Amino acid sequence: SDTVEWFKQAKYGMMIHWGLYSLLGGEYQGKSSSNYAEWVQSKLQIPNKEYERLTQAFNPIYFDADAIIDLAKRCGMQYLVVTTKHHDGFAMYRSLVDPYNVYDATPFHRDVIGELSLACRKAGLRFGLYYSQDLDWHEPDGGGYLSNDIETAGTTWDNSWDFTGEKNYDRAFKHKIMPQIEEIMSNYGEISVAWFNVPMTLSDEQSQTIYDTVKRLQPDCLINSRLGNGRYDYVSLGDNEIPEDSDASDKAGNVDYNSIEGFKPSKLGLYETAGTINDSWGFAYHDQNWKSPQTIHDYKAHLNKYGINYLLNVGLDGLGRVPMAAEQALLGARALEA
Amino acid sequence: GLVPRGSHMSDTVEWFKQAKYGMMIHWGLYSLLGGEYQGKSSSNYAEWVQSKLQIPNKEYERLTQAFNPIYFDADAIIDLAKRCGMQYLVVTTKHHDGFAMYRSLVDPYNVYDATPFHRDVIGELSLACRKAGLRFGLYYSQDLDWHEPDGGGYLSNDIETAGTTWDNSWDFTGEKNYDRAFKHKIMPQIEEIMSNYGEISVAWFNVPMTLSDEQSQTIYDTVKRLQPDCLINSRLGNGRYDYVSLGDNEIPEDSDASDKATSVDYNSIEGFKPSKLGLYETAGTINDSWGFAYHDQNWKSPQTIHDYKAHLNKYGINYLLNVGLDGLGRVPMAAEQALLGARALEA
Amino acid sequence: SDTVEWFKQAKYGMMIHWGLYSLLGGEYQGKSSSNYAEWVQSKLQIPNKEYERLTQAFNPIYFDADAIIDLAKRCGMQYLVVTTKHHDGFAMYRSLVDPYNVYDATPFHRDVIGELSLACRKAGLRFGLYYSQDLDWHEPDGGGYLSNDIETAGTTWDNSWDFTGEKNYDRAFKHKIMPQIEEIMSNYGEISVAWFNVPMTLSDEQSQTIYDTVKRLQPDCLINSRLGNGRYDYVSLGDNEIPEDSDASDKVDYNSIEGFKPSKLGLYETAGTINDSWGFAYHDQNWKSPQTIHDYKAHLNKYGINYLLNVGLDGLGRVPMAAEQALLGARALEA
Amino acid sequence: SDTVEWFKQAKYGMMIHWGLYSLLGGEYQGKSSSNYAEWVQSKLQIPNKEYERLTQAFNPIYFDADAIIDLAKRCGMQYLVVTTKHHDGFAMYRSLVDPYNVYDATPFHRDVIGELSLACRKAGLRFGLYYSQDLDWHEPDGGGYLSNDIETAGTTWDNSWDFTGEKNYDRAFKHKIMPQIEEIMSNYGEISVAWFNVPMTLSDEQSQTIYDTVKRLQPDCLINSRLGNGRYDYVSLGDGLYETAGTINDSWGFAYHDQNWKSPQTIHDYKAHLNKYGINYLLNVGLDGLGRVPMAAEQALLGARALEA
Amino acid sequence: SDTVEWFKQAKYGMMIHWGLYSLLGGEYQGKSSSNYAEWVQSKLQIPNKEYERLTQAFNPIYFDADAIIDLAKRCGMQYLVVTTKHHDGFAMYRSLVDPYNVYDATPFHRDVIGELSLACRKAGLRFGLYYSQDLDWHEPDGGGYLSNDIETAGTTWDNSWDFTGEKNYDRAFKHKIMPQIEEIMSNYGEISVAWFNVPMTLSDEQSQTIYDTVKRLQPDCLINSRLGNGRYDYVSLGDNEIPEDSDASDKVDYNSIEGFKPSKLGLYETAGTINDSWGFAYHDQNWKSPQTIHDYKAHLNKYGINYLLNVGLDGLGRVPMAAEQALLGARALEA
Amino acid sequence: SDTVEWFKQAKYGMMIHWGLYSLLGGEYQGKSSSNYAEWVQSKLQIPNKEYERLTQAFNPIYFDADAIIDLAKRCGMQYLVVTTKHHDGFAMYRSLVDPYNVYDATPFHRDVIGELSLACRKAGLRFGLYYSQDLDWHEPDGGGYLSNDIETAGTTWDNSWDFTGEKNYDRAFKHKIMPQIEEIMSNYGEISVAWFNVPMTLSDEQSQTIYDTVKRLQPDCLINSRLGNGRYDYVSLGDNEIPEDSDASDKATSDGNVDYNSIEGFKPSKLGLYETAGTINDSWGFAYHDQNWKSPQTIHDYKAHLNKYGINYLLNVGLDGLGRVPMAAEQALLGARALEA
Ligand SMILES: [Mg+2]
Repeated sequence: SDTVEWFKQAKYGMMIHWGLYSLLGGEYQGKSSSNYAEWVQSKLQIPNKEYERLTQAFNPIYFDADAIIDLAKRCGMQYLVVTTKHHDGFAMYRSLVDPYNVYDATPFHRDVIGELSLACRKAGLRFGLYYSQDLDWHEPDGGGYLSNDIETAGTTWDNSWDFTGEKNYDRAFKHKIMPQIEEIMSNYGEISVAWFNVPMTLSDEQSQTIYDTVKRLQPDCLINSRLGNGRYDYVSLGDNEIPEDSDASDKAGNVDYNSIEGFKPSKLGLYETAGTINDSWGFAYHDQNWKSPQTIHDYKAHLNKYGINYLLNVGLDGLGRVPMAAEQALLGARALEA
Repeated sequence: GLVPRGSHMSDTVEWFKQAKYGMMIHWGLYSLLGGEYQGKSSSNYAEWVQSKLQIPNKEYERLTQAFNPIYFDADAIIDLAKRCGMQYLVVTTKHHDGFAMYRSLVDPYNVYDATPFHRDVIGELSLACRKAGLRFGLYYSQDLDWHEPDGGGYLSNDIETAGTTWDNSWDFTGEKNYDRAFKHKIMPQIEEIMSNYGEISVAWFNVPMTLSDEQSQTIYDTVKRLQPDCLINSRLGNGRYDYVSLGDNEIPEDSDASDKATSVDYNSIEGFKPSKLGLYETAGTINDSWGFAYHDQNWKSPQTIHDYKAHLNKYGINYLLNVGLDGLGRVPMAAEQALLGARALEA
Repeated sequence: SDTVEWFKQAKYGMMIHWGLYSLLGGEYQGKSSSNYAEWVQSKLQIPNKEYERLTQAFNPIYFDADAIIDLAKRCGMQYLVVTTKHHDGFAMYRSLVDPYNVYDATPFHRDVIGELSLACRKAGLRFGLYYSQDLDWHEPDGGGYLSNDIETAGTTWDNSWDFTGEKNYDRAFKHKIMPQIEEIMSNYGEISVAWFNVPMTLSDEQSQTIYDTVKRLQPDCLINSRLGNGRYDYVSLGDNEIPEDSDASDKVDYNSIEGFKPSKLGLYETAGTINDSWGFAYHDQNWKSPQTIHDYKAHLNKYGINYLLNVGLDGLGRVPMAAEQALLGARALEA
Repeated sequence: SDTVEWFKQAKYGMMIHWGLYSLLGGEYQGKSSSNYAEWVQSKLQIPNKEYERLTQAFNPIYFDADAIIDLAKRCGMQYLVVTTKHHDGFAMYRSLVDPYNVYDATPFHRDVIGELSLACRKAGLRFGLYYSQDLDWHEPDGGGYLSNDIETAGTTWDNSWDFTGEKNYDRAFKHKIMPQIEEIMSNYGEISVAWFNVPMTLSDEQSQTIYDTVKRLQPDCLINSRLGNGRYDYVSLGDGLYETAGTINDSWGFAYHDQNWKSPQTIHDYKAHLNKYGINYLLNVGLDGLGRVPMAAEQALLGARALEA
Repeated sequence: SDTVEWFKQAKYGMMIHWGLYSLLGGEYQGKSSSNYAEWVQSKLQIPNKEYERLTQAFNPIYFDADAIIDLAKRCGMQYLVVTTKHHDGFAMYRSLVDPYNVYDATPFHRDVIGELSLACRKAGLRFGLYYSQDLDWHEPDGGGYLSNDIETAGTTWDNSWDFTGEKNYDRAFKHKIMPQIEEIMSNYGEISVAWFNVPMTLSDEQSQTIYDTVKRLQPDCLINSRLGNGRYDYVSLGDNEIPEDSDASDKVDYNSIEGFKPSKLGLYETAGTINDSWGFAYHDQNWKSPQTIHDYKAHLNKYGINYLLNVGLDGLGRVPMAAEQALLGARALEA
Repeated sequence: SDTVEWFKQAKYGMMIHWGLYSLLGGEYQGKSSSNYAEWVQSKLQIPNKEYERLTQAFNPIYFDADAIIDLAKRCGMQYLVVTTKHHDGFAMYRSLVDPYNVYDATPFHRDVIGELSLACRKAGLRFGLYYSQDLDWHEPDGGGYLSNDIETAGTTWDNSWDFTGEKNYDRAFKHKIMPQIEEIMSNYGEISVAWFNVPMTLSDEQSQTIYDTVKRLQPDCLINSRLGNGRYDYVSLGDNEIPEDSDASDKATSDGNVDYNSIEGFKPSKLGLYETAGTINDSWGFAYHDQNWKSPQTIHDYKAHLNKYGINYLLNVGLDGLGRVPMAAEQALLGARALEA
């Protein structure tokens, strides 16, 4: 495969997390998110009716897809993966299936995914899509409701505060998850990476259905291991997981295909660690724990030396900007390369 | 204590002498930028960003369309002040960028007319203060106005600032005459704010870089005409004041605080000046900025706030402690917690 | 079927009529509707161009799905059936097929059906959907143009004033009716009741096509007899029809809307109004008393007939005070 | 005075009550107004924060000033008196003094008083203005706070729920009442009638200041006996120049549940009785939330006209 | 076919070009083109990001579909063919597939094609649709990038200023072109004429796919020769092509847009403009006289060729006065 | 006066006509304006209720004050005079007195006069304001109702179709005219020229009141003769009036009394100041169907002829509905500039 040989040498990509959570920036009504500001709805059990009010404050006058792609290109990043829909269920593209999206529901009235697709194509960057296929806090049958024995970066995995009755993920899978995956894999050109997440609920068959649908629409798209249940083309390591040299040299009993930490089998020999510059995925006002240029440089070098890609995230602010400290960290790391 | 119903029975002078502690609010379009613009930093003063980065008015004005602070709640801000034992609240009606935070008939560059928010922030804070029994004060940039070709500061650019120049020297590069801005915008807006928001206890002017003694006097007399009990700070300039504002964050050492010595540049903003009435105030910040600044997390501790307040008050100096609201109209969590923490150290 | 045994014992449901007609409230340009305010467009032959202007006045700041469902629940009602689209053709949900709907066309910019679905699910009420499958005054090929020998609550059954040429219901059936039924039966979760109406035009095959489509998307949904042509799971009696003992003890024009019809499953329902209109009507204060509501309910239920009692929400999205008081009063008469 | 001789023979006028209260139509949160729907904010102590939400629902697509005036004219009404601002304090004209008004605060974004002024002038009806000078539930210092020993069509005369501190009408008088009276008596052409309330709170001096201001701006405007200043042009009789104001049903504001409309014959007979004694009949219409004359009101008026020949 | 015999005797139709280009009227930011105003994005290489801003200025308060159709009818025109989407890629109908359209993207918030469809039906005019199936300057994979039959020479017509990389029309064909053709052939009633254009990229198979899809959805729709590759029911001559007697009496590059081509059914049409532009152009006052229009029509018709005469509406939705007067004047020259 | 010596040598200025009429562009319901497209409301007796609909179509995304001033400057024009309010009564600035204005009533929501003032100041062009003090078709008491024996570029001078009863200009003078003049002479910096028009109704006292008000607010502002009644600082000739050599030499059209409220010919000028305002085509407002653009040579020669007699040439641009200078207008202006050394 051309995509396979490409991904093996791609080395470095930019990830983007952006959504309504970015406006809150890790604070709400005088209380804090966890280190993951994008989990704030769960952490503080924000009712959908309240969280939806953020739509009216979403008018990011500084968002400029071409400028973001240009920054990625100047840093030597070869692909960009963006949140089409995170756990809160809010789509960052024009979804016919669900009007809870950036185009229909906000004054911004623009398809963010559309703009980033176009910018990537112009600049010659490959384009990837993140989608929360399991969790959806906007849906009564969103995933996570069987997993609450496992601690989260919020409270529960699912929206357990608005929705307290019988739940069946199958219904959300059929009505929202699969239709939206069809939208994003149809409407934005060639997709090189599909980034799924936290497969807490979906069955082997549901993972397979997604896998097959993605490949039908996007034959060369690489799917990451967090689609769950062994249905994937490359392995995502844990959040910010920089494996020890020894373990990265082995890339290594039973594997839990739905765990998100550590190595898993990879027939194609493809691996990626997604990481953050500070400690959040979403923008977080009070997290100034930005990794230094030296740290970023060394993480990238270590991953790449062992055949692992580094997908480094930017959490855009409420105005659509790369935080200055994020940009300076990225450019600083780039300056340390020959 | 002989006043009309609805007024404070304590005379403003005796009140201010014992007031000890007030809240200041800085809020405007600069709060959206939060100390950054196009990948570049403000100075420590995020509200100075327009000058620091010479942002053209045509660009800066675009911020109006992003100003929809759905979490602004005047009653909640007043409640925080009151529970912390603050006895007054002083709010930016218009800062150096020239953008009004009230419904100005004189100038549509304001929060009511120019933003989707379409609400009179000063009006809401006035009403909240009245309901809670807090005295209400108004900050107004009478000299600098970066939205006005004749805004002040154009004679002062030999002196370093928290931006670049004192004036807007990038959009406006020709002949300038502050007198025109004084007549057309400054005096009319002062008349608005001193007329339309009830009883005003404090008038907080700033950086008197340009206005003449006569212009200072004209302001002083107009404020007193509209608001006979309003106390005016020393940064109106030229000796026209009722109380002395110390420097920004100026906590004088015991010896200086005791002596308050002057035997004076009336247009300087540092150090003591004469006060016939014996009234003094230090305005300070919880972090290092007046406006909200995303990258300034240097929040003073509860203990520091408590100690600063106690030190100032022991020497008869009031502490006016600022909150820079964010773009959504919120008190930053660390600021709220610092204030509540300081309150917990009293009893 | 679980839905069958449920419906047999459900006894009592709330119906909702709400639309652009609710703003007019039974008056337009100084003239009155009939007793049916929701028929005003036909009664007064309001041109579509004029009627559509109502969209801009539709901003019901007091609409609260949770509060409506809570009132139903407090009254012992076990299900709620709501107008997704009445005869005027205006959809009260986000229809991709047709932008003449509450989400796309009004400042309210909210999916009313979506909000009611969510509220019903949270409170454990079963949810039903009303759809005018035959009449559509917004469509040149809307039904009713073969039926004008039969008296109406307006003028004609069809829009005969904007559309005066050749008509063919098959075109509207294909392009609007079936696609919208697919939307409402796909996008709002489990649907327990489908309430069709006034089958003045559609063929046996068209009734069957709807029936099959509803069952495909909603296997447990019970369909009422006004789908027409014998394609149904339960019998709807006439509007406000409280049957006399002889007929009710015993329980055929399949497209008539009055009287009994065969019911293989033994399921029956009378839909009624608290006043005399389905839609909100400013000048109709003829509210049935608590005792009348109580007695109608008891009478219907003793024959195994469900009582589906309608509320016509006002232009602000409110239950009229007199309607709320009637319902709560009736509930107070149960021991 | 030309206005004096005119008013003596005018016989019949239309009054209009219209405001945010008209949207509620005598109900709020499942509770009733009294017979006076326009008093609902007081009756049910609706907080200003909640009541103000009505602004967003105010888009009366059927409001047509020319059509209202044409109805008045066809019935032989010679003047129209309209609510510029009722007790709730919401102005139905573009007020520079206060943005709580129909132009600035609603999607309708139109000056209702302006449109009615123009319509009256085109049709040759004299134009009159009603203004609540004492009560103002939108103002902390609105009047009524000395009068709560007297029962009302609501609860208290003042807003006693949002505003619970010291009250001094002098402040509202200076900042809102006098400035708004100056607006309405300046910006809408010749005003023939000024309709104020019976003063619960104003001083003699304040009533006099209003009288003098009106006459200064509108030298031919008639002031009636309600104003309380002790100088007036005509006597406002119960709710040689005289006028009785009345309603067609029992509410001033539109009230969905009041269908107690007076018959054509009643209106005809009442008007004839008043006119035989040299009393003008000022008959109110309460427009609905869409800006319409209720059908039964229109039918009553035209019916009464048909009984004259 | 009924449409075949109808088209043979129809003789005279109205064409409408209307879009964002109509606002610019051949001028843009200190530049101008006297070529076809609807081509201004290409002729002045206006970036999509700039051109899109025109959406916010599009509020044609004078647009009145009934009035346009009534003008056509009074002139004896028997059909109306309107731009659903021209080369700039902006749809003049509510497209689910692409929000770059007059309903979703402009304050006008109205379906222009929908309104014209309804107006035509009421007046008894047949309705036709123009769609740019090949060029689409809003799409990176829009057609035009393969120089048609002449090597290089500047003879590409894609958007080559915004989109400079490798291109594959098949992607746009699948994702935008075919879905939109399905929309317009599904959602606007009976379509009598399909007017395609400049087939310089699509394959014979792609032409066939369009042809078959149009016929599936609209069995009576006649397709013009500019669909390309021989897939058509009638021959479109060149723009404004008034053939000489010799050529007209006699009547092959299937993808050329000039001259005669074989016509099994004997159906032919020349589309022409009243001035020299299809879209409205501020500076083009070169209006043909009544006499010229009359004589062109007679010349075309005497050879069995229909005359499809275009109106370019202005930015307010109006027929330019000189255009209306030319058309009515030509009508006055008929008995 | 500095302004007097300045105006005498200024020679050449730009005028701007822009308003709701620019959207119609001289056509309405299939009917034509006269040569003056800005008079279309009167020509076709458009009811105010209908004309007001134009506000919702006014969103001129290509308006750029700096670019308009830059064109003026490139052509050697030394001042710019813009319509704050023409006969239709629609204000092109934020008027507190009247919400029928470009800021309050249109999606554009921008103060056109404010933007032009700022652009003029940055570029060092003097700034002038046009205001229709007499006619106002939006006001029942607008002027013109005594003058309908005299033909116009529409029908009547006044709005005689919406307003058919008794009229008294005094009311409009007090409530709209004087307050708006106060606004525009207060809120837009130093004003060098005040351009009034068609003084069909106002009295000598009313002309004087305006004159005094303008001078109070703008001491150095030069007021043109169309204020009426002899109350002026310089003489405006007729529309597009290029006087014959003999008359231009004498600065006189006849030997006796002048009519101070006529708009044609010379009048006395104590300060020796004169100006002809003219058009590039035949309309003041933008006109879709008027392509009768004067040639570069004509513009050059008109300017030279006027200037040789100490008469200024104030040449108008009628912006289109998008806020643009028509290309043919720009090309005529730059063409004329090219013919100067
Ligand atoms: Mg009274």
